[PDB]
Parts: sequence; structure tokens; C-alpha cells
Amino acid sequence: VKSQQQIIDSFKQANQDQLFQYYDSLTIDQQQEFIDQLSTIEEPAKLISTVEQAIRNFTQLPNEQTASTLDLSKDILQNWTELGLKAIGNGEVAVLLMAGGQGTRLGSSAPKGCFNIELPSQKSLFQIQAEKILKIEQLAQQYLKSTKKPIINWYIMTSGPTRNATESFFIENNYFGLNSHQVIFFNQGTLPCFNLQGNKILLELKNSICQSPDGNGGLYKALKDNGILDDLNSKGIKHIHMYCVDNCLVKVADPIFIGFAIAKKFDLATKVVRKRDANESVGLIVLDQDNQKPCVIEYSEISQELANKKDPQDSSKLFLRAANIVNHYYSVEFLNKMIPKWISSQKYLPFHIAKKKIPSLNLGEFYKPTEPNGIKLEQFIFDVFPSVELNKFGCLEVDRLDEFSPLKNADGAKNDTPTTCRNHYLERSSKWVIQNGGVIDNQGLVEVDSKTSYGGEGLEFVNGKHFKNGDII
Ligand SMILES: CC(=O)N[C@H]1[C@@H](OP(=O)(O)OP(=O)(O)OC[C@H]2O[C@@H](n3ccc(=O)[nH]c3=O)[C@H](O)[C@@H]2O)O[C@H](CO)[C@@H](O)[C@@H]1O
Ligand SMILES: [Mg+2]
Repeated sequence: VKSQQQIIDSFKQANQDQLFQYYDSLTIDQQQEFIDQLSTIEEPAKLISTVEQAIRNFTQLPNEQTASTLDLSKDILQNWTELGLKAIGNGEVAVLLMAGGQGTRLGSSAPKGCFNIELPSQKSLFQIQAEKILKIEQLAQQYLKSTKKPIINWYIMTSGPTRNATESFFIENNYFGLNSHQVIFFNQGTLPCFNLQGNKILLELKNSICQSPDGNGGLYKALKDNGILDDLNSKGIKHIHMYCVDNCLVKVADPIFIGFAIAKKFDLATKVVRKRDANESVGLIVLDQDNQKPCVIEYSEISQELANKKDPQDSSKLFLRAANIVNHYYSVEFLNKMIPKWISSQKYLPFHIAKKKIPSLNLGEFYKPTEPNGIKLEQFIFDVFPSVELNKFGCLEVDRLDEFSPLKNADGAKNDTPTTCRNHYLERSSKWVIQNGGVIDNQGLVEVDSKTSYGGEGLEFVNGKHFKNGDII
């Protein structure tokens, strides 16, 4: 621990004198708290240098590293399903939920997982995913003929701001049927916010700097610091499924995805769907021709010309169309070996710059700006992809209508709203029912309860039966 004076000196030597503009006029407790806040920032001069640093030839992945659920035979998919249900039934599968984002585009005070897309069940994203988990645990247990149901640890990464309401939500709901010990919360770190030029850290208040979650890429360090990686080893976990909280269709702990990784012996794998259109705000999974490594090019950093390139083999398609749906597979053995490397260098987790309108101290009191006035920093979870060996990387293309419908925007937008989430969810439910001989009245849509079906299976009993709009099956 450094003394109050030492923390101050270090920030001054890093040229952050603006941070102490009003220091002397603060009470002693405000000064002590400010210093406490400042001391969590490891090596400021470096960080400010690293931020300075922050301020192309791609092609499609080789066929050898790709596979698609829309092409594989029922037997292969069934075999992967079994490989995954076995891993699950043996207590080898854990799930990592990234829920540290603020979801600004959604305009809501509560954490996004608490969001209710108004399905007939009124169930939140969090509840939907928890029943998804209970369900696959049962499917795994049936498959293995176990007496006891396997447990799938659900590690939920929250941010300082989303933590209390998230944990409280789960407690208030008795964990949605899950064992209280299998839902494990841990906070990711933050990074200071900077001025538009990126050389000065912004003051939120006379005695506090503006800070924000360090991006989903800050998960690796949170994993190590919060003893999560330690827990994986102690519980004998071998497989990890990491996903985004906003996907209302997400197949949590999808046995097919896990079987796919097991079958091929992949250290790392990821899911993609066909890009909606040139402008869809999705990263794209490609092969960097320069180093012959898999990687993702984010939607906010790809050139307009490249996002619109037509495919040389087919004019009607976009050349780069493997949209990233934030569904990753990691082997625990790969994480044990790589996490130490990934968090001790900007090489695999470079900062990403995002201009923002940041409510903060005016250069002299608070104020809500109406044009960008600073930058937030973010590390991206996929920046470690090129560190994997190509033949150890897998890319599974899946069906969007069954696996990806994100909640990104408040109602009113054309895409990725509570309304599109709801419709996609009900359409998938209705299709499963109908696909099983069920009959839904015209203009009717039903909801399938995960307790009844994880993803379409076990719906045979629905044959010949009729349904009305809004029924829950
Ligand atoms: C960096 C990244 O993943 N980009 C992906 C993200 O875009 P996008 O920019 O929309 O990312 P989001 O901001 O919604 O974050 C993705 C996920 O990471 C979480 N999160 C984010 C920031 C943070 O500090 N902590 C944290 O836990 C969010 O809670 C969410 O579960 O989803 C798109 C699919 O919809 C993909 O095509 C993009 O490639
Ligand atoms: Mg292939």
C-alpha cells in the first residue's frame, strides 16, 4: 500500500495534475476516498501511455475450421449432442455469463438480464437462461441414467454498477429453481474515462474520476483475480461456454456446441450466423491473411468498403458474412495455460476507443454533455483469438432463427428490440409446436416453457392438439 502522498506524486508524474485541481478544498474524508479510488489504478503512467498507443488483409476461414448445424446430418449432430450431455452429466461443464454491460442503447435502469420482453410468461432474460440450464441438466441426467441431476456452475460476471441489483434479483427469485451454490457472481474491473484527446483522465466529481467496466475482454483478469479460474480447477471443470446476456434465444451449455469442441479436440471455438445485412452491428469472424490466424473484426472498426464487399464466388452474398454471436467455447486447460499471457500484455487485449457523452465535471461543475466529450476504454473478449493455433480453433455456424436474437435497442428501432426478441422467441416456439403436429389458431403464437423443451425435443405429445394465442406449453 502506498501513502496518500505517493499516489498523488505518481499521478502528477503521469501529468494528471487536473485530477487535483480541487483537492485542497475537499474535506479529509473526501480526499482519503479519492486517493483510495486512485490507488486501484495500477501503473497510471503506463496506462496513460497504453491509451496513447490506442489513439488489413482478411479472407474467409479455411473450410477445415468451419462446420454448420444447417448442413450436418442428424446423426452427427446427435452424436455431438451426446458427447456434450455426457460431459455435462460428468460435471465437466461450466457456464460463463457476461453481464457487466450497462446496455445504454436499451435505456433501462436495471441490469439487462432483468429485462422482460413480455413473453406470455413475463420471464426475464435471467430466468429464461436459468430454466434453460435446469432443463439441459435434466436432459444430461436422463441420457446418463443418473440418480442425481448434474450441476452446471453458472459464473455471472457483473460490473460494479450491476452487481447489487443482479444478485438481489436472483435471491428474490430463489435462483429460479437452481441451487444457490451454483450461481456465482464476480465483478469485472474498470478503466478510467479520458478526454477526447485521450491524454487526461476525466473527473466525474471534484473528488472522483469517471470510470467504466473494462469491456468484456476484462473477463480474463476478473477470472484470475476473483478466484474463478481457481474454482474451475477445484471443481474439475474441463469445458466452458461463455455467452452474452442479451440473446433471448441462447442455448446455454448447448451440448452440440460442446460436443463439437470435444469431437474435434478444439482449445477454442465460436458460434456465428449469416450476417443480417451490410450494416448489422456485428463483428465478423475471418482469417487474418497476414498471420494466418483466426480473429474477429468488430463492426465499429471495419471499413465501409470491406463491410460491403461482395463475395467473389457469389455476387448476391457479402464476402465477410460470419457474424459473431458472442458464443464461445474454451477448454479449461487452454485457459490455465493462456490467461497469464493474455493479461500481462496489450498484445492480446488492446484498448478499444469509444467516444461518449460523459456526464462529468465541466472544464467548472457537473453537466450532461450533448456531444461526445470523452472516451471510454474497452478490451474485447475475442482479441485473444489469434493466439490460438488454427487447427485448434472451431467455428460453428448456427441457425439465427433458433439461436440469436439480441436485445440491443429500446422499442422503436427496426432491429434488436424487446419486440423483435419477443417475436423471434414466439416464432421459434410456434415452429417447434407445429413441427410436432400441434395446431395453433390463425394469428396465434405460443410460448414453449424450457421446462418442457430445451430446444424442440420432447414435443411429440403435442400432436393433433390445438392451441390458442398466448398459450404456454
Ligand atoms: C466486444 C464484443 O463482444 N462485441 C460483440 C457484441 O457487440 P456489442 O457492442 O453490441 O456488445 P455489448 O456491448 O452488448 O456487449 C457484449 C456482451 O458483453 C458484456 N459486457 C460488455 C462490456 C463490459 O464491460 N462487460 C461485459 O460483461 C455485455 O453484458 C454483453 O453480454 O455483440 C455482437 C452480437 O450482438 C457481436 O457481433 C460483437 O462482435
Ligand atoms: Mg467446414
